[PDB]
Amino acid sequence: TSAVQQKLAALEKSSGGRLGVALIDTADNTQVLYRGDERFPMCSTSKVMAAAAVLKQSETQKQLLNQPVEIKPADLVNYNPIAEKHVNGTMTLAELSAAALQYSDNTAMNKLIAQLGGPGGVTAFARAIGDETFRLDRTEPTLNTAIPGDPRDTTTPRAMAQTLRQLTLGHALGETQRAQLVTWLKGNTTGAASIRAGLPTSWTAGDKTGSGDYGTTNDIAVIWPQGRAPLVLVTYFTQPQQNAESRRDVLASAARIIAEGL
Ligand SMILES: C[C@@H](C(=O)O)N1C(=O)[C@@H]2[C@@H]3CC[C@@H](C3)[C@@H]2C1=O
Ligand SMILES: C[C@@H](C(=O)O)N1C(=O)[C@@H]2[C@@H]3CC[C@@H](C3)[C@@H]2C1=O
Ligand SMILES: C[C@H](C(=O)O)N1C(=O)[C@@H]2[C@@H]3CC[C@@H](C3)[C@@H]2C1=O
Repeated sequence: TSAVQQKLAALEKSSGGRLGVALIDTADNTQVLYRGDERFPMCSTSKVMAAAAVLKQSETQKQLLNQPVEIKPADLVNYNPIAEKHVNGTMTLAELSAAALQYSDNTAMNKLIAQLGGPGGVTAFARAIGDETFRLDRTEPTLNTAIPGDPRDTTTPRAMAQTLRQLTLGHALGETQRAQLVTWLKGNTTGAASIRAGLPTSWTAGDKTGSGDYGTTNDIAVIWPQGRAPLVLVTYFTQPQQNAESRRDVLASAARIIAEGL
């Protein structure tokens, strides 16, 4: 029990929900965990693994990211800010990857999942890079039901922090692919209220947010603090009632606690 864990515990108690945190500091490879081995519903944070899996495929198919995918009216789901522009046309796997990562487009995610052979294709890729915890079971939008105690479409903070580190700072992907993933994450449009809200403004970062039922509010980030080695930080949050409201502020507070303890 560190000072940091006690602060996170205090935040959790006043939040009404359940908080999970995992930090890896690549300066010394030390970790700070809070409910690090408990499962949480990933919601849109799973888009990172799907995008990464497609990047892996592109290592042996040089033109893969230029491959077109048909977007049909029936394909549109519940949040399609990019796909809606291209219905009855096509989008490339690059376009879909960027839409999924940077705008959290749910139709684009479904296309990535299809390209991987279904949710289990995403899980297969996680296993291939050494993540024995991640599981993707469903497509969008039902992967966001986030029912307490449900193991579907979940991971642990420890596992996601490790995987994010290997994808963005390690060798799970080819160099070109790693760089592309980082570029996409740093270009995210959805993250300014979440982990990054709790960080010193001078720092740089990329992230992927997620939200769902049970007021589930998630963020996973790769962070470059001024003057030191990168960090990986995962903050997952979820609440007892199905119609609970989002709490990005809790994620920001978690990140602030983590930042002050560095
Ligand atoms: C018990 C504790 C925990 O996470 O183990 N906890 C919750 O589940 C929610 C509900 C129970 C206490 C508080 C409300 C919030 C919390 O910290
Ligand atoms: C795209 C995704 C996300 O968290 O990134 N997402 C939401 O933002 C919420 C609102 C938009 C669609 C639904 C409600 C739920 C969802 O799937
Ligand atoms: C949102 C924005 C736009 O033009 O309005 N946009 C892009 O920047 C590119 C990349 C990000 C999404 C897609 C690929 C395409 C797009 O629609």
